[PDB]
Amino acid sequence: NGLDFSAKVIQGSLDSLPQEVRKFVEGNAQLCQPEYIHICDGSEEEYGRLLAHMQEEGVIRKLKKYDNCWLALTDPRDVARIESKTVIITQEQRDTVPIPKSGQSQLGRWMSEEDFEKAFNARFPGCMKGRTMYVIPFSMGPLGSPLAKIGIELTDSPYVVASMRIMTRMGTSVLEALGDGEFIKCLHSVGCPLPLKKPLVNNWACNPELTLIAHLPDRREIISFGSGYGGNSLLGKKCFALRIASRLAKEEGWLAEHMLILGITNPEGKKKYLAAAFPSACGKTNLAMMNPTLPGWKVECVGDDIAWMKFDAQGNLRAINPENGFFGVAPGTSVKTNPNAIKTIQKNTIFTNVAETSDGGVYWEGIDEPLAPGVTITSWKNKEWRPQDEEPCAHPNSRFCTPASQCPIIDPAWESPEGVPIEGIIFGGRRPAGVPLVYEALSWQHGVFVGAAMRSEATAAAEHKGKVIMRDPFAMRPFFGYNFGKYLAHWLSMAHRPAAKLPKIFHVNWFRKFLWPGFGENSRVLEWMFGRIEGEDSAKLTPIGYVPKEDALNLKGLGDVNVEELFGISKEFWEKEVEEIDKYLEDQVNADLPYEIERELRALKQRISQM
Ligand SMILES: Nc1nc2c(ncn2[C@@H]2O[C@H](COP(=O)(O)OP(=O)(O)O)[C@@H](O)[C@H]2O)c(=O)[nH]1
Ligand SMILES: [Mn+2]
Ligand SMILES: [Mn+2]
Ligand SMILES: [Mn+2]
Ligand code: NA
Repeated sequence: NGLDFSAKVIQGSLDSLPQEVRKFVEGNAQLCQPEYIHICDGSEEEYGRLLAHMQEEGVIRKLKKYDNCWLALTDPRDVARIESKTVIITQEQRDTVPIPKSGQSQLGRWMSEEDFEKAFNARFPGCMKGRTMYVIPFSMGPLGSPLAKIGIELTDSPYVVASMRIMTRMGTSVLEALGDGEFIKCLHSVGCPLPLKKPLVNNWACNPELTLIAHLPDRREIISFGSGYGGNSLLGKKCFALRIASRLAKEEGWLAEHMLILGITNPEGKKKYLAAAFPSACGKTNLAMMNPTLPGWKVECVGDDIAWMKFDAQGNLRAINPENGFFGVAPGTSVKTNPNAIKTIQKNTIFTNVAETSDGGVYWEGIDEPLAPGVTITSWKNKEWRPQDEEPCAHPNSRFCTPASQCPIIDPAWESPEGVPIEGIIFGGRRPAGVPLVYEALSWQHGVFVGAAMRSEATAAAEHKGKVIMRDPFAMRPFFGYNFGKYLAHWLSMAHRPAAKLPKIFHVNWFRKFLWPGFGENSRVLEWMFGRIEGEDSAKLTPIGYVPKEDALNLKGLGDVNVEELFGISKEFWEKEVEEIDKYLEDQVNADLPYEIERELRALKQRISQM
């Protein structure tokens, strides 16, 4: 009877699969030994029954206050991305990360093919025993689009299948769009075959000790073991659309970036599109769907996390959002801070590690909504919670997984397969001191240097504690698919291609100490950027780049804001900054640092010495 798993197919048919899709499914069905195989069709009925099954299994809880919303609570050991267990396999180490002068590289983690094979054999054989292998055909980008890249995710987590339905275009239509074309091979398992050898915490299957998120770009495979958290288990998102995609992008002449895409319209009706790279949990989602406080202005959301970008024939940098939803940080989200998000997350939305009110609603730190007297709160740890306990009701990296199409200000061209023309790129992070509210790069090369110099306080999105200022060039430290030096060269090369309308490059700091209220008020910084792209004489030259002139920023309704402190450029801070950037780039980028980046470093060092 061959290696035929037709007898265990519980939805769909192996005969209906493309030739190479069948081999991929059956080959891993042989390795992983699932009891059932569920080929996903992506239908509403499948989604409802999947949620009902998880509810019956005690995996998720229904939120009775809302329209088809659900709550998952995880094992506390499996709450975020884990960079130290995140690896890229290549033949040569140099292709994946530059060879550092000292210790280990901070720009990724390389693992040899031999090392990974042994790790792979220690984990995956029989790992799905007693479980259903779900087969997820998903499209990153819109269905039909020649830009879109299709993947097949195999997983034993129904939480992953439900989340992938939101975060990607998922179903039978993807298999029909694929045919005998190429697809990314995504393999995932929580790593707890039945019968369970280890006790199960919060009904959340996971394997912390053996957690491993591997990328094999040469083989076009993503292999992920042990973790159910979205960043580690939704393999279309970070693993494919940043790590695997950024390498493909380098090879084919496009860009895959950790960037929101937004459209901003002035009072007249003139529209511009901006992209912005901030590190995980440093303000992308809130900016991408902001409610602008300036009257007449209008922000619209194309995407909040991943941008795929390429020059068209006319020289416009065209961006698309390859995702289908927002996997956004929960705490802080309110009608004050992010009202467009709240209109999105009230239906067809899955929440993870947030608190639950007794009347079937969600709760977290900074929700800015006092409860009725008598309404009690169950925490993310499934305990009865009160502020007398010093612990927060929701985990810091708790999430909502919501459809993008439900955003009130979703851009009418967000599914356009030609993309939206980018006229501005914004870099930034959490710098509590020294860095101005906004500056503008002097050229493309300086702009690329500014991206490379980026630093930001650590967040709960990965394993890093203490709120320490880490290096995060382009907000891509955890996501480089290949050598960062080559990545810099790829970016710099975009200046050389004829007729290229290069976006203006800016750097922002919302988080200086906060000296700036942020959220909707950042529309004032976006106004200045809008004008500078138009070419208004609203900029003053400083050593670090152009800053807004006196009376350039609309601060009407904000006379209290200290402009001197917020835009202060200290020689003492900045001569220290360039020294720290020098040592980092030499240590970590080393022989693969392009000359032009070193020239901008020497030029910035020079300008600071003249202060
Ligand atoms: N102070 C301040 N906080 C912000 C701002 N934008 C977002 N945040 C907060 O920082 C966290 C991350 O924001 P988010 O937009 O979700 O970051 P993302 O993960 O990069 O999309 C949330 O808890 C927000 O409340 C801002 O402009 N100022
Ligand atoms: Mn992100
Ligand atoms: Mn986000
Ligand atoms: Mn050049
Ligand atoms: Na659970």
